[PDB]
Amino acid sequence: TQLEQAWELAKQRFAAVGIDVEEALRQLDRLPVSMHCWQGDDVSGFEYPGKARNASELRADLEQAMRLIPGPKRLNLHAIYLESDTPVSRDQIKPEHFKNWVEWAKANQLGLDFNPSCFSHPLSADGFTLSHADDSIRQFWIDHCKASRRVSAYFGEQLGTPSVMNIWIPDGMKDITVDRLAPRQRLLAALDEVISEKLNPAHHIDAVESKLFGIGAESYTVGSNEFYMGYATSRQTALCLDAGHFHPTEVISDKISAAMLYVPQLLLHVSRPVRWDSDHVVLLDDETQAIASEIVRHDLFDRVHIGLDFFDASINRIAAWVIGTRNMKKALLRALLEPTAELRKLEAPGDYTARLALLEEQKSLPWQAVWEMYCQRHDTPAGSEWLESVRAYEKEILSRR
Amino acid sequence: TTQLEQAWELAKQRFAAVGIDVEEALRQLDRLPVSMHCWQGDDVSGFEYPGKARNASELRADLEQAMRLIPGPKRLNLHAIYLESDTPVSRDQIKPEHFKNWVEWAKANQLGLDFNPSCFSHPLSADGFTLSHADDSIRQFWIDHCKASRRVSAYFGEQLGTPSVMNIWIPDGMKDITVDRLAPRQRLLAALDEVISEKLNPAHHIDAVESKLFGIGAESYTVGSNEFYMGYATSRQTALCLDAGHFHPTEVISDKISAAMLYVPQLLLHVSRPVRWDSDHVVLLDDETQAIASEIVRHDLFDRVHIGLDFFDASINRIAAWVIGTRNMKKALLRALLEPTAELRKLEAPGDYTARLALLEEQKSLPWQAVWEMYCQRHDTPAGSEWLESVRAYEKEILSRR
Amino acid sequence: MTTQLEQAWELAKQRFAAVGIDVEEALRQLDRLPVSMHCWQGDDVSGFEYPGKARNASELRADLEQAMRLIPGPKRLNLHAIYLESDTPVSRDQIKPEHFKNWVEWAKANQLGLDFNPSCFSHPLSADGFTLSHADDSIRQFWIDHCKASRRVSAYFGEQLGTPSVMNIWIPDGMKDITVDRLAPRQRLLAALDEVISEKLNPAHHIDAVESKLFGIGAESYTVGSNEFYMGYATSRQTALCLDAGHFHPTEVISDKISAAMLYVPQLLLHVSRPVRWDSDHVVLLDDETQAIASEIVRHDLFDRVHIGLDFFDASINRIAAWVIGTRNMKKALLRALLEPTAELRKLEAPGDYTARLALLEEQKSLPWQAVWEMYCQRHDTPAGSEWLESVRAYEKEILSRR
Amino acid sequence: TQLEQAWELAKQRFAAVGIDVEEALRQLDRLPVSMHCWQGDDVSGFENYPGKARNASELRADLEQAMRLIPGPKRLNLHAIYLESDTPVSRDQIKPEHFKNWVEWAKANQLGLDFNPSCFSHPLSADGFTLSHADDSIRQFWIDHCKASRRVSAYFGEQLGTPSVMNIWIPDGMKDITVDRLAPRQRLLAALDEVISEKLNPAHHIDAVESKLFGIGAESYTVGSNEFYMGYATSRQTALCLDAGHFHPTEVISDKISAAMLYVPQLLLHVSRPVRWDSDHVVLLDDETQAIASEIVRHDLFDRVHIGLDFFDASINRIAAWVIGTRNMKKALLRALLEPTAELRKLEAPGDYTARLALLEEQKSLPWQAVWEMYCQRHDTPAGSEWLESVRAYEKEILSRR
Ligand SMILES: [Zn+2]
Ligand SMILES: [Zn+2]
Ligand SMILES: [Zn+2]
Ligand SMILES: [Zn+2]
Repeated sequence: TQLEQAWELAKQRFAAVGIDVEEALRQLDRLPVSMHCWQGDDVSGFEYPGKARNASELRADLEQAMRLIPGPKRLNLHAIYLESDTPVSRDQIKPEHFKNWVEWAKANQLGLDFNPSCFSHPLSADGFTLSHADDSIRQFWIDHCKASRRVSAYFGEQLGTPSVMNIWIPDGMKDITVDRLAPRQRLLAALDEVISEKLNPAHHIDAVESKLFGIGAESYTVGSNEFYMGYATSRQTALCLDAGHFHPTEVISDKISAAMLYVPQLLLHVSRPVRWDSDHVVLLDDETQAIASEIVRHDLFDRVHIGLDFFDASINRIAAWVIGTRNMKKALLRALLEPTAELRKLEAPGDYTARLALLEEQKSLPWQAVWEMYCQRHDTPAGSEWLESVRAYEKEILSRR
Repeated sequence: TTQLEQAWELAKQRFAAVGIDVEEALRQLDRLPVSMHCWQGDDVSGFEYPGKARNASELRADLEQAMRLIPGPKRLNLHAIYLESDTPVSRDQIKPEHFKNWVEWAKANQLGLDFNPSCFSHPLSADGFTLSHADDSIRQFWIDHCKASRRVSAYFGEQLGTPSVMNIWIPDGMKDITVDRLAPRQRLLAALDEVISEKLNPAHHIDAVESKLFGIGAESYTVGSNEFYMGYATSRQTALCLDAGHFHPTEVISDKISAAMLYVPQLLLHVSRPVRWDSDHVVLLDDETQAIASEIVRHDLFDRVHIGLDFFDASINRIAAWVIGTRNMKKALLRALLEPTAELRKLEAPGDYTARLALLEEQKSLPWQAVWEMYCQRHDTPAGSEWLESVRAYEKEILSRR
Repeated sequence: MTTQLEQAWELAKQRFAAVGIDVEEALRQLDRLPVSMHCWQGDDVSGFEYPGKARNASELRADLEQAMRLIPGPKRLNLHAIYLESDTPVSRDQIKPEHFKNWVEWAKANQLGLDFNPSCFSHPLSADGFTLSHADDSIRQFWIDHCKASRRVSAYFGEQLGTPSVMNIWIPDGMKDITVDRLAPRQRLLAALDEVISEKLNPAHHIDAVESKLFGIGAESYTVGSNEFYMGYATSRQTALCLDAGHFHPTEVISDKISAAMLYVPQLLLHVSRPVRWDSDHVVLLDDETQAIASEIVRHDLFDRVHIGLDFFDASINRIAAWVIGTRNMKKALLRALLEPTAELRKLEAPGDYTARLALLEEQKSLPWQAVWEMYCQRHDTPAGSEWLESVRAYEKEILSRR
Repeated sequence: TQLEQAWELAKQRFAAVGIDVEEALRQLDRLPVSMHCWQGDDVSGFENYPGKARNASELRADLEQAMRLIPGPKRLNLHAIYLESDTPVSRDQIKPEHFKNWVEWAKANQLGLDFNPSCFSHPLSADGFTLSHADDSIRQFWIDHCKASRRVSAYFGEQLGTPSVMNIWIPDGMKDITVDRLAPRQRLLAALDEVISEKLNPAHHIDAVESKLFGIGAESYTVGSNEFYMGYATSRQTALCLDAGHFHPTEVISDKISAAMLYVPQLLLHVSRPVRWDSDHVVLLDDETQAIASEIVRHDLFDRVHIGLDFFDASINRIAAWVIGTRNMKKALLRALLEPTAELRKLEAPGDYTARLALLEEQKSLPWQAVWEMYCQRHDTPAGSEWLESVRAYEKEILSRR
């Protein structure tokens, strides 16, 4: 009844500022968050203690996390997560190698997203993949990405929802670079080849993702913010914006509204960068809230794909997924509880005083009560009690790995 | 019960469940005053968006309007240019008597007062140097102004029963590539020693020094830098002023608090929101404001910290700016007072970083709002946005005629 | 020509020849890279609607000629619409080529190309901090009109001078504080620019460019015309893209963006300036990023698709000096890039010989380029060194002083 | 040769600005650069790029090839893990004997040695805390290791007749949101006081403390912050280590030199090039390297500054890395020595900011290169890029057999 009592007070409070809490919960059910598989086994693939060591364990881990996160979710898979009794050369992956993932997804009412894996491989050892000067190596990655599109399309055909396939490459140089041009020219041509095969948009979407820098490649990144904004606008692919991939102080929240005027869809990777593209777990913080607000304010339900893109191996992995996913949903909920029309109007009239005042007052409205009921409705713990389940799971299962 | 009472009860139970006493949190919140900056009221004009105050009366009226909408203890932070004299007073000769009206009004309004010498917007500050000026007479004038200022400050402490913290900030610096960064710093070091040489009663006055990374037109070099003043406060044992808008991009004063406190006796924390630069925007209930509050409370700094606003936004209603900033700082302090610190510290000490991260994040969805609203109600101030209405009324009635 | 200069020059010639660099070719290539000097630095951006600033067209031209005789090689003048000359006030939206005739004439007599810019600031109708993106249709149309009119002046310049005029579009639009709707103003801006560029003009006479800004004082939380907004704009509409060196995030550098943008937009306008803690608009120095920008232009053989312009404003020192220092530094950075054995460095890089690449790049810094710069100055009847400052001081004494 | 012709021309150009090229060379010889031993073996110690050194002989051999290609005075900065023992030695039990071969070689090569306790890559540093570890036993182990290291350092000074600057750097910090930043800082401060409690001869040994903003896997909080160590160095009077790669984006140590020097007795400058992080890339002849050099020379810091390299690049030839970095620091120093500082200073003092800027910029095209090349010739070292050929040949002959 505590939870129910708080919910009822909240419902009246929000009603007073024109916000319907029941409607906000329904809208929250329209915003899946795509969970990254790679957090479960430290990006190992199948080619703090307790990491998953195979597909079965990764799925068991995912299910434990899923039970503690309310509402819709998707699973974002990397190519290295294929399941084949025999080894498969990247450039020859096929839908059958992801059949188990597909059946599981169906059983769990999940959509699946995908990504070619252009890293941790003999052919990525020089720090170039798709922009590699060597024609054969370059062809090898082009072929891997072409094959991955087909896997992506298969996901969409089987599951009823298009699979967003994100393209990210580590390509770049550690130190002062003489020719930033040639590798970009090669990248441009290669991607063109990559997306040449027309696939059903109902099942598949191509996205491109930039990075400012990587360890061991901090002086130059072939696929920069500008290179990709140019690519996405000119070839009409989705553009992926990564909250941890930009300059210090640089925010993707601002970029949403500018990019949407030129690209058909956006993929938002949320993560927390700390002193660098550190990939820390998403918190309910200023920038995560700004991203959620931009999504909801512009009614981006059908053109935005929300995903987690962090990696922390210093804490329980299941907890990392839980904490991050719940935070992203809490930020979306708060955005949905905003009296946007009222604020836009005040802003349109130059009432900047009221605008700031009311934005700040929203922070002390009882949104927590609404979140707790959302959890209850999805039979998920409303508060810290979820950690107990993770603890129990660690004791029974993970401790034995 | 009223709805406020019902929500409060709920919250009370919810927090008692994590070992937090909501009534006590409210009591502790009263030990943390926030010093309002007088200069936001008249665009730093002094008395030497429409509606700015034009004289002391107006400024005091405006302050009263903001204070009745801000719950709990407050202080007023005054600048030397806010003296009230019938005749002009050279800066180097101000006296306590030039701040009598301020003192009488602070007494009547249950406010402590803080002070600052005004080392800018003056013929003698035109070269961009004051206390570090190469010219002896110019340098002496600022030294003298600062010394006189300390006596005004001690006077406030003597009269109001709480020490006045007198912050020293100068604009000194160079816009472009500088050849000699040393000599201005040597002169600065010597000047301040001179400035703080008259020993005053610590029960009435405290000296503080404040760095700044850069300022428009003094962008390549600042005489009084962070290192300069951390060395100064540590070696001279003055208070150190940390300003949330005065550092490098990504740089945070919350981290600095526990480090500096091991070397300096007291800390003056200036909150403001830097936006793309040392812009001085109104303080929001955001990550860093919360971080600041959390360090204060976590390290039990009640008796060694002095909290004040330091921003200036003349694009919105001035009274609203003070109300928003002050209430935001109090909200952050209250959330820190509601943290189950002991438990978190224990998990952290055990290396349970999973539970520490989880529990920090779960604290964000605990019902601190009901506690805040009760705090406002008990202090006879609006719990929500209704305060805006008071401001608007005041604007129609009084501000619109300025 | 003194014997010392000639001697230093011949030693440098050999030295460079030894790394496969022809110094004479470098100077010829330097003559193909004009630098567009910004007119606004001469009068503090006052327009015609530290002491000694110019107060009108005549004074501005005289000040520019003093700067010009101290800067070697090709130059252009970048004019703002507020620099128009007419006996009586002209509404911004009604400006005409005739209002710029004396500029055109002066440019012909001085062998200068001319560049242009609509002026969307310092005006009653920009007071709200919105111009091309203003929600008010009338205000919006005023600025669109001002922009379409400006294109005509630009085209005229190009028709008259025989070199296309690059016309850069920059607006201050944004919000100081937390913003609710960043989309609407961007939608309006997109539409407004489409209207602005609707009239087709002769590309041999005119080029359109768009310039982003990260943040303006008073407009710090949101900038309508952001980097992404214009990158999408220029790619999609095929206008030139303007990259401003003071305009971005901390540690963010236009040198890296050059090669990315050029794959998508037809031309690039590079505005060089030095940000100091902010878009402070300080004078260009021969420093790491000015050199990085020069190297990118030269390495990629961008002679014909790049337009190099200064864009800073420093009112604390002598103005003529500011233009001289800035322009001379841009040219020196260009010359150093031209003296680089790029093909050899490129080949080492291609081989993964990063050791040799770093080493040689660093050794170039201690090669005698100074002698090459001094010869370029001498051939162009400009001071080789510090002596130009005397010229400046003399002019101050004689002219600026009396202002 | 052309070298000398070029030199003569330069001698004249610089004599015209009041600068004596011969005096510049003599002064350069008064500025040693402390090369970091760890660049040669990837910080492995003896407890992409091929050819790394694998033991003391190899590293010494490698250091020798580098030294022949770098003109002028140099020193070697050693880490405790570079001890030479036939058997394992617990870090807390190192002795002078364990570094005797280093001492002897140093004597022979006319080198001064600097030192550092190694509080990383060890089972007892695995939790990310060392001197600030809450476990008393772990903390003691590190305190003991640092105490023993001081004795090693004093030994070097005693043997070589030049003080060994022993730099204290710890990785201590937390990767994520931290609850208590105070407690580890209190432990660190006490720990350091113990560490430096044995008095040693200042002519043989100097203690230095080094801050860090963040470390990979310790990004949220660093126990030994800039303010922490500025307070420590000022209050305990140790040297302060300023690292060019350890601060916030856009933050520069060049500015800090003149501020810190008013409070601490000596400064250790660690030059390196951060790229997006403390990437420890090779020092370039660039803006900040030049700015640091300029501050040292401008303030005549010969005796109170210790210049060292602190970068680590494993992607290119290691010898080349040392050569480029050391030559680069030296070139920056030379340029600073060729600056007409007095004139500049006098312009600035007069407010002639036009001439100051103008002249600062014209120095960049003055023929300093001919002066650098002659410095190289005078020290029997390659003046230009030929040195690479020497490294190439050593790689061929030597670094290939590894
Ligand atoms: Zn991502
Ligand atoms: Zn302050
Ligand atoms: Zn520009
Ligand atoms: Zn260091």
